[PDB]
Amino acid sequence: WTATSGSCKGRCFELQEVGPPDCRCDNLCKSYSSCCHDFDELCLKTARGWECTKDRCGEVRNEENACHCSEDCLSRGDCCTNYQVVCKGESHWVDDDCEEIKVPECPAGFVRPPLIIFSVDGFRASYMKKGSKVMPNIEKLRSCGTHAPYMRPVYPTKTFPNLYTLATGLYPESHGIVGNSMYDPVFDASFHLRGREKFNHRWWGGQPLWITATKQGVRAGTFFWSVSIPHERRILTILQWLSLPDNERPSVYAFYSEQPDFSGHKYGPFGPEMTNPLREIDKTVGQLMDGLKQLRLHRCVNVIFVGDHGMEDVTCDRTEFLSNYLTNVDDITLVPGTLGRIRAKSINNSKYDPKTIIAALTCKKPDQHFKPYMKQHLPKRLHYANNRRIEDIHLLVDRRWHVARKPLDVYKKCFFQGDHGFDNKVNSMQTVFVGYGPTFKYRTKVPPFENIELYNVMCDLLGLKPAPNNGTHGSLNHLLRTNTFRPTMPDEVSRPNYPGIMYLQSEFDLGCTCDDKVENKLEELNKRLHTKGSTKERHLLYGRPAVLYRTSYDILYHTDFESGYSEIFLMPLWTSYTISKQAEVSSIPEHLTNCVRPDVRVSPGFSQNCLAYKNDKQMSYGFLFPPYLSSSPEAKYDAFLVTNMVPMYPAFKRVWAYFQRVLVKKYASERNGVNVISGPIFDYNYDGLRDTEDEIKQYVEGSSIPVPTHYYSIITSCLDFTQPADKCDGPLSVSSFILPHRPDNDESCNSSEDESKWVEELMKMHTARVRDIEHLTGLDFYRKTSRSYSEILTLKTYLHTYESE
Ligand SMILES: *[C@@H]1O[C@H](CO)[C@@H](O[C@@H]2O[C@H](CO)[C@@H](O[C@@H]3O[C@H](CO[C@H]4O[C@H](CO)[C@@H](O)[C@H](O[C@H]5O[C@H](CO)[C@@H](O)[C@H](O)[C@@H]5O[C@H]5O[C@H](CO)[C@@H](O)[C@H](O)[C@@H]5O)[C@@H]4O)[C@@H](O)[C@H](O[C@H]4O[C@H](CO)[C@@H](O)[C@H](O)[C@@H]4O[C@H]4O[C@H](CO)[C@@H](O)[C@H](O)[C@@H]4O)[C@@H]3O)[C@H](O)[C@H]2NC(C)=O)[C@H](O)[C@H]1NC(C)=O
Ligand SMILES: NS(=O)(=O)C1(F)CCN(C(=O)N2CC3=C(CN(C(=O)c4cc(OCC5CCOCC5)nc(C5CC5)c4)C3)C2)CC1
Ligand SMILES: [Ca+2]
Ligand SMILES: [Ca+2]
Ligand SMILES: [Cl-]
Ligand SMILES: [K+]
Ligand code: NA
Ligand SMILES: [Zn+2]
Repeated sequence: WTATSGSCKGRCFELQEVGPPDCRCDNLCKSYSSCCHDFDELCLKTARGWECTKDRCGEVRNEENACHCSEDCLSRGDCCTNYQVVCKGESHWVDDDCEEIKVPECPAGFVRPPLIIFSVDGFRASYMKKGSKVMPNIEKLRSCGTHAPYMRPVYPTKTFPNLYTLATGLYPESHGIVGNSMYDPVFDASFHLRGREKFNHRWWGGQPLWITATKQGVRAGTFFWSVSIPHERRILTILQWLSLPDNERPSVYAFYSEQPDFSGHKYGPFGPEMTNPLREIDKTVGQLMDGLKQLRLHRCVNVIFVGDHGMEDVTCDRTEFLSNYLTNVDDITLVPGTLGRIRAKSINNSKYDPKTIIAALTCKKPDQHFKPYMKQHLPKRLHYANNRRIEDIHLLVDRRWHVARKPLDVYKKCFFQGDHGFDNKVNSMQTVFVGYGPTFKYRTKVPPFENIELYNVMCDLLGLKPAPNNGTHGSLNHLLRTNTFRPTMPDEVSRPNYPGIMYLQSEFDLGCTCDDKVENKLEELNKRLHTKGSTKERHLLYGRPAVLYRTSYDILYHTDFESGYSEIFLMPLWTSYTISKQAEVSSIPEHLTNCVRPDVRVSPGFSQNCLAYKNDKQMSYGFLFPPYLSSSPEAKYDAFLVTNMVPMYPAFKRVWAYFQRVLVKKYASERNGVNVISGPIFDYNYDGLRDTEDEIKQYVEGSSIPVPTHYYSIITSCLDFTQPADKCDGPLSVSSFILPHRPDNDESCNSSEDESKWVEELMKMHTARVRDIEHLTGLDFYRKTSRSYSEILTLKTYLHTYESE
């Protein structure tokens, strides 16, 4: 109930929202049907349009007009945005040459440069180039300011998840807005685009920028605009708020455009009908910039132009129907479209089995345009699992397709030619970023980055301390002229032990054997030196990783590799080795096929054993440093140490063996050497964070050997590939992955073929940031380089995506 008989006289677009049953006059009142009777008349004036003409110049202030061309308008803060151009001979902001903004040039009483965030729905990255002829204002921002060639959204590449990620710095799993449609079983409530449940605060986790600002005494313009408030009126309201007195005037502002998303759904991303909406967005940008120029704020304000996601070509005929796979299609609820989420239609059905649903959707058709996953098997880079609102069964839908339950859902609801929501690595889903202003750099291109990073920068731009988030603070310091945040490396928590030879062979009863009983003072001092770390500068190029939690571990040196060996998990946390361009692949000799050797530096009680592998019929084992890459026949014995062994399902050893025997050498040839750090990951509760021992759900049978959920590798080399990896003077180049440790290869539909046809493609799917691996292992990499820490942070957030240009 709203007593709508109050008035908006003097309160038009008021900043503090008032409580029912008092009537509202803020930019959201329309959307709650709560505006006062006179809101349209007083607050949404339209008379005479939005531009001065010559004949309006000097006019008598007529308060009915949408904007004013009268003499008092500048001092009232309510001129049309083109007033000075038409009536005072000034030029449009876009026609002025760009001039570096070295310091904020602000009017007296401005405490900090204001921030204006101009967000554009569905603005695909390639629009910057392909639409450049029709967006002169946007192109000036882009070329004069700081820009990325594109910005990576979060998954799913839907609107609300990405707008709220931009607001919070959080993955959707952590902020709670996991799609445009949702069911929360604890609430027993649903969230939709249409309707009222989406306004309830309990959906929205974390701390968005407007609340961060408020709590720390920075005033925020209300970020959200009701759909019917036209764009021109949104701009004028921002400009009016910027004329408020110092103690009332906000420091941060937001404008949101429904375009070009709205048209892109109807016409596809490059439909001829798309030229106009791009023109209109640019015209709005021009109005804002002309308006800031009138207020002498155009070399004072920082302006961000940012998109939520891109747009892809998608039509109704590219729909896969679950009715062509499942017989039981009535006992499921599907959240449909560019992603799929499945749950039971009824929680009273004890006959519902996710296992059989998944199998019925797995590699059933040769061209199948979706792939089912249990949510915990999704590529860890998506960070799309740790929320009760995300259903256990997920479908990753191929770009250009939809998934639906039954054909009747498509025709009883072709309309659309564009959509989005796909895997956030897909080129068509990439979006834009431009930063223009005194605090951003001048004419600078930066590398692509993820939108999770921007909350920290927006906090930096306003002098705010960010709430805890998924950004890596410092990783975008290179966008900014000043206001940089100076991070420091986290402190190592556990220091390693450096064990020498402490145990005799006969003290071990591991059930292992090796054909190694084969025996010289020249090469005896030499192996001694290798076991004390003589080659360590070769194999450990960036310092040892730091262990950021409390644990017990040992550094083990070898001729060809170095490891940090966990006495708690009975395996390495990490294994580091360097493979030069020249290095040779050999095979495992026949006599050493089943060889596993006790490590005389590590007690029997902190060692794995071969008997457990024999008795475990499901579980086999592999090595972290590959025997294939040993530098000499004698060095190869080191690779068979029980301390280099890790548990591996036979299905996964196919993947791993191919990576180690073929791919590492190929990368070394292509990149002119590589340094590899490999190791295990344990994430049984799928939270993206290192498990403690008491979270492990699976051990090798009859033992305390925990089973990893994943294996990682980080593969580093010189960015200037004319320098070899082990003597690189400048910036580095990295690619990494987090491979799921699975007992079958059901994920890979071509897995009955030779590994050359499917393994590398699996690895590409599970590409990862070093930072993802840091969270999952509690390690901190690249501790000792010649590079600045900010550049390292940027490197640690890099994702190798394997898309073309
Ligand atoms: C991305 O960045 C984010 C933000 O930094 C990272 O997420 C943080 O990670 C922390 C570790 O998981 C986590 O810390 C825990 O928080 C508990 C208190 O949390 C409440 O308060 C905060 C602060 O205001 C608030 O933000 C939280 O909001 C969550 O929950 C509501 C829904 O109720 C949502 O609105 C919101 O979206 C958010 O949901 C998300 O997080 C929760 C977990 O909090 C998930 O379950 C959801 O799926 C969703 O993703 C909360 O309101 C605190 O109680 C925890 O302490 C327990 O564990 C410690 C271990 O040290 C132990 O010492 C304690 O005893 C305690 O255990 C007790 O509870 C157990 C569980 O019931 C029980 O089994 C025990 O026996 C004990 O009784 C802990 O400190 C922090 O909350 C989140 N923050 C956010 C915003 O999500 C995230 O990790 C990053 N991602 C990556 C990959 O790096
Ligand atoms: N077809 S589709 O794209 O699948 C579609 F169906 C999706 C729905 N839809 C709409 O019709 N809506 C959607 C929106 C409006 C007006 N809105 C805002 O006003 C707004 C804006 C903002 O900005 C947050 C800023 C944080 C700092 O960084 C910049 C972004 N946040 C938010 C919320 C996160 C807090 C909202 C969203 C109409 C039609 C299109
Ligand atoms: Ca959107
Ligand atoms: Ca975990
Ligand atoms: Cl969705
Ligand atoms: K076995
Ligand atoms: Na298969
Ligand atoms: Zn859309």
